[PDB]
Formats: sequence, structure tokens, C-alpha cells
Amino acid sequence: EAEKCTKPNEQWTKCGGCEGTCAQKIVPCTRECKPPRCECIASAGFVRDAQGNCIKFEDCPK
Repeated sequence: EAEKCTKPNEQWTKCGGCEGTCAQKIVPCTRECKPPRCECIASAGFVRDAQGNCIKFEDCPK
């Protein structure tokens, strides 16, 4: 209910900062969040690729 971005994955988020990976949907972070802006969404199922590219989880290697 907040697709105000362009390319897939990168979607609007009210709290940026840290995210998830192909091994940790949620990464610990004493900080809080980055200002509202287009970015990845771990709470949805998106992870960060070694190429620093946010991609769905099913888009991971074997």
C-alpha cells in the first residue's frame, strides 16, 4: 500500500537504515532508522545481494 518508488524491490519505507540478507531477514542494530525514503524492505522478504542490490529472497543462489 506504498509503492511510490520506481524499480521493484526498492519501495517506500518510513524507516530505513539497516535491512536483512539471504541469511538474516532482520539484522540487529542499536540505531533506529533512516529518514523516510525509497529503499529495501526486509519485513516483506527482500534481501541484500553481495552486489549491494536489494532483491527478493527467492532470487538467492542455491
